[PDB]
Formats: sequence, structure tokens, C-alpha cells
Amino acid sequence: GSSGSSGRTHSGEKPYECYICHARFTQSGTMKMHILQKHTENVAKFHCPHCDTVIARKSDLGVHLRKQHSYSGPSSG
Ligand SMILES: [Zn+2]
Ligand SMILES: [Zn+2]
Repeated sequence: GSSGSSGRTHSGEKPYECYICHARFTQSGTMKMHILQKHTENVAKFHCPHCDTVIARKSDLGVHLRKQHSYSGPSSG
């Protein structure tokens, strides 16, 4: 008993993939944003689509995106 053979070819490289819909992604950011865009309710814990940080709930995310990051309308005031 001793065998071994490989054979897997598929156009398109993506070191990332959604564990919800199996949607491959070539960008770590795109994926994270996809899971929170398509699976915003189908997820308990929330992760920042930018840095590695835990977020209570979606609504909370915004706060972090505004505090830690800069996500707001360009208004003078
Ligand atoms: Zn997905
Ligand atoms: Zn962040």
C-alpha cells in the first residue's frame, strides 16, 4: 500500500475565500468586506475590513471606522 498523485488546475489565483458562499478573493480586504456586505446578518462577531480588530456588532463597526479610521463625509465643520 503506497500511492501518490496530484492534479489540480484552475485559472485564477486567490489566497482568500469566503467560508460562507465559497467566494474566492485575491484581496484580503475585498473578502472581509464581502462577508460583511453579503453576510452582515449571517455573522455573530464583526471584523474590521482594514485592520485585525474585533467589533461587537455592525452598528458598532462604524464607530471604529470613524474613530480608529477615517470614514465620514468631507464636510468643513
Ligand atoms: Zn460570501
Ligand atoms: Zn480597523
